[PDB]
Amino acid sequence: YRLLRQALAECLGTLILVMFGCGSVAQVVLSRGTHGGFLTINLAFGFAVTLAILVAGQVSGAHLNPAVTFAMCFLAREPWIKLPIYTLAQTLGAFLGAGIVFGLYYDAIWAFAGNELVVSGPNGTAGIFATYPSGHLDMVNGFFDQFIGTAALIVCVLAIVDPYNNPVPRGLEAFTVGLVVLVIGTSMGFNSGYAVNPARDFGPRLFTALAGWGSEVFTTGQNWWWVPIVSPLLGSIGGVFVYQLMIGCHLE
Amino acid sequence: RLLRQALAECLGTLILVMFGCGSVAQVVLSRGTHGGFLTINLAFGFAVTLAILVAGQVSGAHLNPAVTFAMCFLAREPWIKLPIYTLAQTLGAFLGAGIVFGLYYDAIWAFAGNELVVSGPNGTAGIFATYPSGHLDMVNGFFDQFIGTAALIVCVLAIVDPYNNPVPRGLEAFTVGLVVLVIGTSMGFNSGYAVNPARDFGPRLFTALAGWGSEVFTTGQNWWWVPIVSPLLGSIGGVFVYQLMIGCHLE
Amino acid sequence: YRLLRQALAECLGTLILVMFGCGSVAQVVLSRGTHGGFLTINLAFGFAVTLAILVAGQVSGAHLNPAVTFAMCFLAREPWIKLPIYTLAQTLGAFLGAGIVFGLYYDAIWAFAGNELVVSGPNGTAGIFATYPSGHLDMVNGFFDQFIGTAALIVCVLAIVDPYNNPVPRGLEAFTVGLVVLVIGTSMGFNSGYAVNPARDFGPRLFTALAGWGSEVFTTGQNWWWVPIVSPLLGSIGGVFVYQLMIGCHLE
Amino acid sequence: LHIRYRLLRQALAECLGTLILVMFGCGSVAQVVLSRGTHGGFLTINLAFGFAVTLAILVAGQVSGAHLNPAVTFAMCFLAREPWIKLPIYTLAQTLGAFLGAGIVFGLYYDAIWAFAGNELVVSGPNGTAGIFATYPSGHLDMVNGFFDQFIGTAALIVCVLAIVDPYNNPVPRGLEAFTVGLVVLVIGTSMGFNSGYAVNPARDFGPRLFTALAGWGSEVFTTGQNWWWVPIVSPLLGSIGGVFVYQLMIGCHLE
Repeated sequence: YRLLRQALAECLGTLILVMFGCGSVAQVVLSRGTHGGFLTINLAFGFAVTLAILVAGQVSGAHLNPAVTFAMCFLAREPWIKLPIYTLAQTLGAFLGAGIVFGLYYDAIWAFAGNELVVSGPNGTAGIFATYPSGHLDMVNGFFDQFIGTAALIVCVLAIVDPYNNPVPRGLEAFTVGLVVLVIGTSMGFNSGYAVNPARDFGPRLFTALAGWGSEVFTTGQNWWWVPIVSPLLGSIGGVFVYQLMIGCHLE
Repeated sequence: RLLRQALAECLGTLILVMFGCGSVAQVVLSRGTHGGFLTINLAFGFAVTLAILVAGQVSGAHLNPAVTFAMCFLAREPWIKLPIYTLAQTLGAFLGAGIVFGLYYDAIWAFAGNELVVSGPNGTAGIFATYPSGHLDMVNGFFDQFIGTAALIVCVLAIVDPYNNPVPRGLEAFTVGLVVLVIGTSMGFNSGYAVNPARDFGPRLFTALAGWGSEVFTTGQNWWWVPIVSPLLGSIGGVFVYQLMIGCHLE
Repeated sequence: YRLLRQALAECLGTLILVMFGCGSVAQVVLSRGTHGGFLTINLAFGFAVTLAILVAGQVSGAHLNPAVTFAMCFLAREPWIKLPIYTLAQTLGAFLGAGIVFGLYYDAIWAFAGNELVVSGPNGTAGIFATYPSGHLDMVNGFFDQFIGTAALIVCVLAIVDPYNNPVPRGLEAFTVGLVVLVIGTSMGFNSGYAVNPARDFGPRLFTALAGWGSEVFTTGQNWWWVPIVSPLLGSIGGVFVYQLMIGCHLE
Repeated sequence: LHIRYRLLRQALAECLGTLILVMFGCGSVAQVVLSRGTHGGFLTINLAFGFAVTLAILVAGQVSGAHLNPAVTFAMCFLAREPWIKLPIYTLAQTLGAFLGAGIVFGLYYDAIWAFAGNELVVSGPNGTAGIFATYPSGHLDMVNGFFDQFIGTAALIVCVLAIVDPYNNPVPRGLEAFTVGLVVLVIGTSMGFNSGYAVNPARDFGPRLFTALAGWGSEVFTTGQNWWWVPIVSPLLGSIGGVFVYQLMIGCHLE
């Protein structure tokens, strides 16, 4: 089964970036403003994407993003049956990567607020794994940020992949995709890292429900959990239209 | 054909302005909490690399009216491209600053209550365009843009020089973004890519119509014209410097 | 004797890595919160690996790690005789690299606590060279960070050196390995730099015993000194199985 | 408009290359020094200096080999890879360009530098502004301690440079050799005890120091720190010899 081989590569790729990325957030969150700021969170996530792509680049294409996989299906570059397989493989591996981080910081997480796990607040530990609405990050505000963030990510990715353009040698394509993740995190109002990945958000959030935080991770922030899963999907369609009209449809 | 290349210049300049100006908004609105000047220069330096890779294979990825002027001076490109690319670069820096305002509309208005102030402690107009500082008046600021733009042109010309060994695709993009980051850290401008006439005037024109009024044009003793003339003069100066020392002797 | 030439390049490679890395740790520790934080420590160690690999890559293969060398031998890629030779060459050079750092910072190190050398505590200078347990980094907790960190390092290394994949050009394999070192330090709870290298730990620790810190560097932390050696060796086996199960055995 | 002489084209490339790194590198130092703890720490000083060397090598790489360092040219001639006549031509073309590079920096920050201490230019101290261009001893950086840092710093730089340039090795693609050399500058500044950037360059040290003598600071820049001025010139020269022997014995001599 050729499809089975590519699912394993996608599962391992998302495991690397989530474990390396969410682990960096834990150091900043748990050690309050001592072991780093926001630049280290965005730098770690950006570099972890480069390593994740390099590990699984030659097997499954190194999408590691349901929005990226959706865009390729929308452009008929890949079969439509590769979306359910990749999405399942990408979510399983962000769940496993988040489980590793919980094992490493088990003692510090439980002692953040005494002996009780708090989903949201001043001493909130659930923000290590999944994004949450801040003071100026309402659903109407949050939906716009992820739409623009994913649209810019798709535009840059489609430029490198484009067969009409000269084939970029292997090695420099991975760094370019990791550069978009770093710039997007610095620009858009999201201090969690790689906020435009549906699989990086649902997986760790699903783990947080069974880790001990309860079901309040799904019924808080005015049911915010579905926003980082639907809006990134829409931005992938917009990014395809933006790129094709300006550049793609006229290349030869 | 010229319409296809002009479309890639608008999208390329939209990427760097939207990415670069978003980082400046984070620092200004969150005073000394989300980072400092290192993140502003790093984001602008990296956004230039992404813009060049997106539109490099179509139009050449100038993204700078000073760079386009220098290319036309050496007869590398037809002189008709200078007005075409300048319009394409300015229109797209105007649009790139419109997305940034949309992202931070609620935070920008609440910075000084419920009104927009051009300059001062609670000044939100400096996110999009550069304004004089205490030690950065018109006379002082004129020479910073002249020297900064000449340094950018000298470094760029060595990269795209056909006499030298051809550079692999992508590697050229990163080092052009290196110059942007280094110039920002060296010269006394804390906004990023302060040597681009299109990135400066484009967002500045938006703020005039966005609600800041015409005070953005009559502040700092009418500073708005300096970020346009000075980089244009610096590009000519940097062309002579490269041709005298390295250019004309390359054979 | 080709084996003699390969051992010399390993000693020089580890000398570059330890001297450049421990020098930044000494700069940060001695100037308490004045010359930067842990971002400089991880960046200096990450970039030092790139230089070390570039210098000795074409002679010894640029292992610079007893755990990485163990993984190659376990995969039947290199003879088992190369393991004892490289391990001694890697340890000798971390011992020498730490000696240069002591010479450069002789006056500043002794002035930390007046005219005395203290292994650990507030005025502790022995943590510049080796790694010591923290409050949340006990023997049980600290063991798994080395196992998890080394497994991730082995997986990334194995992916970029696989013969069945596209041969990565020279000068980009060095950068990729340096990226792993920088990311691992940022994510995992070790603020010393390249904590997943057995030679980087045993070498400098053996130096501090003879430099004047005494034998207390071995008896402190309930005999912690053997953890940074055994655990990365075990993680190399675990890292080999993880990569071979998902990607290694399904390449052909 | 053709020089048509190889020894003169290379000298002009060394002057423009060293002008780029000194102007770009010292500008970041001026921002950090003048704005006390506001525009960044020591990471930006070493990051900008590391990237400035990368840009300078790409500009002059194909014309003169992009040494931009009298210690690198000294090591190249020591191995009989270049004629000995290039040492005075390159050193003069490297010191000239660091002098002009520091002239631009003083022009841009003229108002801030003069107002730093009032209306006088103090070489060293609390309100010191002469450290932007040159390097001066710190509290624990006496003449003996300072000498050792320059020797180890230059020895490590030559070893890394010799590995990339090595003809017997695989030819590194153009544009990546420049990046590796800029990496060494960034790591050396962070590791060794020098918060000025690229402190192992004889041309980057004497040039801006000589300009400081005429700019208004005076001749105290030469007689301060127990005549510290000659150390950043002689010790890197000795370190380059040590770096050559370290690389040749361990790697170079055994390559066939």
